Amino acid sequence: MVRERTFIAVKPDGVQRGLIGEIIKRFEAKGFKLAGMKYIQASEDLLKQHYIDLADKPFYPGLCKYMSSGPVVAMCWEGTGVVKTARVMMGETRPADSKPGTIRGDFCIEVGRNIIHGSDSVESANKEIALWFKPEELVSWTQTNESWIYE
Amino acid sequence: MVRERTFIAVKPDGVQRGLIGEIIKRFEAKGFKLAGMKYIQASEDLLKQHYIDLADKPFYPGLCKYMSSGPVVAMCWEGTGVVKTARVMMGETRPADSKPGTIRGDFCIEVGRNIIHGSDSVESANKEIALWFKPEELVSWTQTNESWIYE
Amino acid sequence: MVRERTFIAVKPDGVQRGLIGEIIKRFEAKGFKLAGMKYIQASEDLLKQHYIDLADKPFYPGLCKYMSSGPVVAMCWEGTGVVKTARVMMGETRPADSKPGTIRGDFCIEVGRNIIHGSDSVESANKEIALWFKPEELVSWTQTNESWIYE
Amino acid sequence: MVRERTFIAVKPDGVQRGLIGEIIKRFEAKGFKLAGMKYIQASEDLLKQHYIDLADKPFYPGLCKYMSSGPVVAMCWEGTGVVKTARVMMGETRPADSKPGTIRGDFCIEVGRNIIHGSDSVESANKEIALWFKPEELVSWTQTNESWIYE
Amino acid sequence: MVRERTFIAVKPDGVQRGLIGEIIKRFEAKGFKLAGMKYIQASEDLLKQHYIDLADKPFYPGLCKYMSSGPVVAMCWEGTGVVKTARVMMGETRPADSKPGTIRGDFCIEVGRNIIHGSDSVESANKEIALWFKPEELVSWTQTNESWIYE
Amino acid sequence: MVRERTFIAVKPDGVQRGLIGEIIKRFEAKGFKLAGMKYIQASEDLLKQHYIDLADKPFYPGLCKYMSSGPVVAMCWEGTGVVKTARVMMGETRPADSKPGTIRGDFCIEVGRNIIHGSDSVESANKEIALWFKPEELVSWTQTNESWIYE
Ligand SMILES: Nc1ccn([C@H]2C[C@H](O)[C@@H](COP(=O)(O)OP(=O)(O)O)O2)c(=O)n1
Ligand SMILES: Nc1ccn([C@H]2C[C@H](O)[C@@H](COP(=O)(O)OP(=O)(O)O)O2)c(=O)n1
Ligand SMILES: Nc1ccn([C@H]2C[C@H](O)[C@@H](COP(=O)(O)OP(=O)(O)O)O2)c(=O)n1
Ligand SMILES: Nc1ccn([C@H]2C[C@H](O)[C@@H](COP(=O)(O)OP(=O)(O)O)O2)c(=O)n1
Ligand SMILES: Nc1ccn([C@H]2C[C@H](O)[C@@H](COP(=O)(O)OP(=O)(O)O)O2)c(=O)n1
Ligand SMILES: Nc1ccn([C@H]2C[C@H](O)[C@@H](COP(=O)(O)OP(=O)(O)O)O2)c(=O)n1
Ligand SMILES: [Mg+2]
Ligand SMILES: [Mg+2]
Ligand SMILES: [Mg+2]
Ligand SMILES: [Mg+2]
Ligand SMILES: [Mg+2]
Ligand SMILES: [Mg+2]
Repeated sequence: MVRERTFIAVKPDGVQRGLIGEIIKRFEAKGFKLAGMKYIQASEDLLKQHYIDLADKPFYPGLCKYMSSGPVVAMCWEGTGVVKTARVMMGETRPADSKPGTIRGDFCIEVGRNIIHGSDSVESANKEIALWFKPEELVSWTQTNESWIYE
Repeated sequence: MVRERTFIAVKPDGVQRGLIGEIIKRFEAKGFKLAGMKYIQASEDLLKQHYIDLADKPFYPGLCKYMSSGPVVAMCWEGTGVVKTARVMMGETRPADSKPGTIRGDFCIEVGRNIIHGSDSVESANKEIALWFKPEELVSWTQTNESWIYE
Repeated sequence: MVRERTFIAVKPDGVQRGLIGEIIKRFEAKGFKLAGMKYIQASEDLLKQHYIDLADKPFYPGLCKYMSSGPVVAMCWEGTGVVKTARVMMGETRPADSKPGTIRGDFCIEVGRNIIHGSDSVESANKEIALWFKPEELVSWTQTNESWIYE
Repeated sequence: MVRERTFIAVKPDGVQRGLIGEIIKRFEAKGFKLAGMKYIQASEDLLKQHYIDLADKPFYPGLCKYMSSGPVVAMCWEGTGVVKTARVMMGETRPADSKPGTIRGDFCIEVGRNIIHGSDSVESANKEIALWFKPEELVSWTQTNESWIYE
Repeated sequence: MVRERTFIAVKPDGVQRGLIGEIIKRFEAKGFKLAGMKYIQASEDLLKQHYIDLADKPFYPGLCKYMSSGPVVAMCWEGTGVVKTARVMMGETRPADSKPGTIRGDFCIEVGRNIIHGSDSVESANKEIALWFKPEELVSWTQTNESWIYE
Repeated sequence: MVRERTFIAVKPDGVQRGLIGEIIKRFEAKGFKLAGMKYIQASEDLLKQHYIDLADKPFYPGLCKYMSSGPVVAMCWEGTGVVKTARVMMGETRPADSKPGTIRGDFCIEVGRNIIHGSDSVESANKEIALWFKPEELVSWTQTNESWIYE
């Protein structure tokens, strides 16, 4: 009944370049179930927490201001192996390492403008989802076509 | 810098059939700016207020229950003439009267399953937005290609 | 529950120009149910029966030999009012009079090369369906998302 | 000139999820020639022959009843090396191991719901083509753009 | 053999918004034959001539500077009724009067940013094509699929 | 403001099969900037120079005749790492080795009919561009969304 969930974000360059629908469409088409979504400009402090494990890296300060400089689409998607499979659908961290067919492969060039975020582990997803959504903002429901996706 | 706003919601049949990205895509491709978005299963009572001008019609009670029976994507879109243009993009109330190229025209058959809602006038839009969004949930921002959409 | 049915054929120019998938895609997206499909080079005699009401016309003989000069995709699609709605989805008899968004409007130019056929009435459909399919070749099944297409 | 042929089936979850057009679209775009197609709910016995080499496996019985529980699109596609290339276009047996850009990679999640079938060898194809189609149901024709696909 | 031709331009907002391929794709898909194409930033003087019949209108001076302020895709397309049919595919002069499914209907809001140009008559097309292409820059050739488009 | 350039040409089979918009679309969606474009049927001798490093190989004479036998779209695309990334987007020299998601992977079958050309290195690109474009035919301009592609 209840399956694995991950945190997915359309970054500000994704919003600005008009790729929200294209990204959602790819996840709907794959078979994953939307559990949460909101549209916000988050605080620099929230992003500092979101990327807390990278607080060490040189790019960290600039990253968090950039990721809070504009609206992002915050999402929670549900389905078997969704944390890892979402990463595959995105490509690699660097669009230059990303295959055609992937989101970053089809749409971006630079690492600092790679339009999308996804949790790198189940445990990360739990933190990120909790950081971005209140429990009551998460919708539990049953997709009608579930039995043609999961046996 | 602030333009006309309208309320667009993807209905529970739209969500169920994996048409969220597809609908958002069409509004992005048209040139409109996403101003608000959230994902909820709303109360039957919320839907009663949304459709208050229809409380007399026979189909009303069922409509409000169906429109609250599963999650919906609630959106606010912004741009010159967006209220009327969104209606044009949806088609008619009856999918049977909707032309190919329109959202209802391309994707559905029955009036009771017409996948999308849109405000029918500026005054309706203001009411509907205030009902589904909190003021702080409407995002103020500048799209970079705006000068290629508006002269 | 068996609903209205109509006969749709991908014409030889449709097959030759690689539009079979695109055409089927449009009917699936619309919500209609594929009830029958086969792939044949039909006899000149079958086509002469199929186009019997136009046997008077000067274009008739060339028409009947052309529609039997190559493989066609024979289909039966099912859904409420599928007969009339399919016509709307196709456009007009002449591509020149078909709107963008419709199949003939989007994909072709001449009346003699208008890639698709559809029944013009419930009774034309019954006769044509009967002409191209044996009863057992019409498949009875339930699409799972039916309750999100029909109320 | 008749070239290599392979057997492709849209599985019941493919039919149910509205992916028939999308799948055919991919093979037409690739350059392959549709040589055969029919739409059936095949017998459990036919499927037991079709999956004969896996009759040992624990998943086999459920597999054979599931693949005969609903309509499938049976196809024969023709083109050089069509057998192996179709497999590449499908992805791997498990959707989880299939890359984005492939059919199972783009559209599904579980191995038991992997929407499409294709022959794994020239000889598997000959046997399967023979199993699902009567000889006369395989159509001989020349696609006009052949000289732009094959040198 | 030789069919009607018209002048089509992707305006600077079309180039800037990444819609070149989308527009060409629509004309290739319709069946028209590409006879000429070049990518240039034209002089204000050339545009003054291009729009010479509107030299009277208040918007004329600004129009010609805007249409020469950046690269445009200049094209010549060939096919029956292509002058008039190209106009239909574009929509109306005002995107607000344009239907969904049309280029302007799907993609624009304002009259001053309506991304595409097309000749309004056969006689205009002759002038515009001649203005934008040297005779040797026009390619006469035969599309292989012509006999499936024109009988 | 001036980035790496590469030469991309849509081959005569690409033109013939209506893949021009489709290819241009993929380069626009990726983030690259169109720097040059023209549409020609080039001389056999021009193609001999284009492929000069291959004059020894057996397939060379036929290749140069085929590559000059119909019109081609000649293009110059600009962006960080565009030379290598364009190759990635095309796939391998043999479509048989090209993955789904790539241009050759999605659209063709044989090595002699592989619809697109791309420079294999910066030095090859410089030579090829100088051969197919005059200096003044390369357009200098600023894309508005560049700051969403490059940080
Ligand atoms: N040199 C770098 C590396 C990463 N970034 C950005 C872009 C990355 O998506 C975020 C987070 O990097 P991370 O190591 O977590 O990689 P993923 O996004 O999870 O694939 O930081 C950057 O701006 N410059
Ligand atoms: N005969 C009818 C008419 C409307 N409905 C439903 C479906 C409609 O989309 C909603 C809203 O009715 P309304 O008149 O506001 O029409 P729109 O949705 O704005 O196009 O009511 C119905 O179920 N049966
Ligand atoms: N003047 C004409 C009229 C019809 N045809 C062809 C093209 C049409 O699709 C078929 C059938 O004509 P019909 O009147 O039944 O029109 P529909 O196909 O139902 O749209 O014949 C023609 O070639 N020339
Ligand atoms: N462990 C497994 C292996 C296969 N199946 C299903 C799914 C597969 O598509 C069919 C056939 O398996 P097969 O080994 O022939 O793999 P392919 O379909 O040819 O990719 O059986 C399963 O449900 N569980
Ligand atoms: N009020 C207006 C009217 C037209 N324009 C622009 C936009 C139009 O495409 C061009 C030419 O107008 P025209 O009357 O020839 O109409 P078409 O483009 O041929 O449909 O001028 C404008 O910028 N402001
Ligand atoms: N065995 C071969 C190898 C190459 N060709 C053709 C087709 C190739 O695209 C061109 C160019 O050869 P090249 O080694 O430069 O390969 P690329 O096109 O850059 O991928 O030659 C051929 O016809 N037969
Ligand atoms: Mg991370
Ligand atoms: Mg109303
Ligand atoms: Mg008729
Ligand atoms: Mg096998
Ligand atoms: Mg004009
Ligand atoms: Mg080379």
